[PDB]
Amino acid sequence: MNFFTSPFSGIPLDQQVTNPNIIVGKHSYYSGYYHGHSFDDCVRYLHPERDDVDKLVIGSFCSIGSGAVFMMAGNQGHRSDWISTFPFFYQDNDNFADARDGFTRSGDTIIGHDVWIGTEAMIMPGVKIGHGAIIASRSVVTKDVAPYEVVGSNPAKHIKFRFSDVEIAMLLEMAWWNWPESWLKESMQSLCSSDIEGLYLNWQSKAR
Amino acid sequence: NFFTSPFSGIPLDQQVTNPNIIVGKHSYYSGYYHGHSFDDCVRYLHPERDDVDKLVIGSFCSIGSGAVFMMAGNQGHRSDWISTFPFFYQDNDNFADARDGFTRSGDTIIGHDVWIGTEAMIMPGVKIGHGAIIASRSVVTKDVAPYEVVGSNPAKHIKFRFSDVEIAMLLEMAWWNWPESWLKESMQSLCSSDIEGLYLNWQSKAR
Amino acid sequence: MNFFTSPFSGIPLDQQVTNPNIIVGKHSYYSGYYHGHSFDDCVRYLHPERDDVDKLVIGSFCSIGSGAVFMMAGNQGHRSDWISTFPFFYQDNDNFADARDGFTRSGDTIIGHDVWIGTEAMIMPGVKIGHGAIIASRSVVTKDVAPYEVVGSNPAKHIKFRFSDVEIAMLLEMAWWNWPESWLKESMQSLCSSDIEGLYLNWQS
Repeated sequence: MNFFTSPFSGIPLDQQVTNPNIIVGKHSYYSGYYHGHSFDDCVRYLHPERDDVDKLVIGSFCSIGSGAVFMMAGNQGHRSDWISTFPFFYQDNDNFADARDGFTRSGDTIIGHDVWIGTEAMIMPGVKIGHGAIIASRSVVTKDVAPYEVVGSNPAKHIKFRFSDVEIAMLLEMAWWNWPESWLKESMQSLCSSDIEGLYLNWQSKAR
Repeated sequence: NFFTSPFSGIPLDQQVTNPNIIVGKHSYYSGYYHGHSFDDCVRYLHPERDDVDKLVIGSFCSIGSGAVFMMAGNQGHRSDWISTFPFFYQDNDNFADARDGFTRSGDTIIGHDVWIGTEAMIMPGVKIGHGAIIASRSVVTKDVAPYEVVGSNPAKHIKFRFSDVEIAMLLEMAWWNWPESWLKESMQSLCSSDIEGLYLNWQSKAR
Repeated sequence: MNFFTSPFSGIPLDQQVTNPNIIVGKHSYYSGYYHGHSFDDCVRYLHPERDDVDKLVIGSFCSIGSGAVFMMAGNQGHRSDWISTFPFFYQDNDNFADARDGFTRSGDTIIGHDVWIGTEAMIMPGVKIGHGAIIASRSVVTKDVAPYEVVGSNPAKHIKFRFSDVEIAMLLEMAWWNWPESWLKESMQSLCSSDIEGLYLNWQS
């Protein structure tokens, strides 16, 4: 059947994540009706018992679309630089006895705060995505994405920045995702507008 | 699974249930490899609301397995707002003053005799002209002209199916709208490359 | 329910293929947990009962990622060069009675030995993939692929070769996938190395 009761249903990640190697912030939600499973099965090949593997970290206030894929397990035992990509070490067969372990880690996959990931996007092992970034639907993200950068395609590539450099710097500095709730609640209208600078000047006089 | 076999292609009008999905006759979906009927091809389309973007598909379309039609516009996310988090749609009292981020994209309109390859994705608001071909796994972000072939992600121009004049002749004769009797009689001609023939034959019958 | 018991489960192809028109070499495996189904449903539209359709041939020691797609049945009855792409012939309506059969074969799909196919890659009908090739995840493979070539993207495009032209000459020549299993057992450390030249010299003498 289905983890989700409605197409329009978006459940917070911190109510469906079971894998100790997945670390999630508040409010970030996964919208998964079209692919059936909860968030855990978005995160592929991530051993939940091992402390020595690439981990997945997701900030707060993320929007994650249906069927998005986060690839873990690094090269999954396959070494293209070796004579064979075939994972002899992992096929239990008396003849593959002296095989070396091909498994190479790629680094953690870190998703910043306020990231919107489109439906069926695929994030490759070890990539870092900056706060406020947008990943177009069906993207295959193979390298790091800068804060507030919009990328898309396969492999994914620069489309544009959401805002000026000044505004990006103002956002990274004010880190509204970390405000007291009180402040957050007060600022809902500004957050639903394009007035980065007015929000910034305001925060400045309250906070500095 | 909703399809009895891999080769099983059921007409859209035998399976659509969403009032906001409008479909021609003959158009079929072969969705065996993705289990669900065609309704679930059409993502985020409210069936009750008369004020949201619609999906309109014409006659004689061939829609491949797990093709996707994205509705609901930006789905409440505003890239030009400070945050794309859809506060207005989240169940939280701290989000009471949020404004509504939803923006419609316009309707998605697929014309007649359009073939859409398996697992291709159609973005909100795109118009795809008559006789167009959308390659498998295409991500269709902009309108497709009549008899155009496009592919890739984002989908880009590959080819036209025919010359400008042939396209014109086909757009004028509009076989998909002929009386049923003419259609049955045109069967061998339609399974042919002979635009000019059929066109001249049509002219003497219809003008 | 799911064919595979764990995400880390990889079942050999030869233990899960029931379709006579799929020919699979030894040790090749499909790691299919995330798409639930056995390999048979990776292979799309291959009529099991007939001998006049395109077939799938896969070499030994291949590694196939979850949800890889092998498109069979050529043009599926749709003729872009014809007036309509609508498959009249294949639909039941008395009005389509005199339709011509639009089906056309594409040739076999042939994956060589030692091929790694990334998750959710799509191999188009009739393509040939050379030994030791790597197909990136989400590739849409519309053209043939050279031995030891790495491709990715949609449509797939040349990224690079894994080895020099000489080293590729040597591997094609020594074809270690055909060695008796006894030899392989002695060669494991060499196969988990970048030493093509070393093993080559070891093979001839």
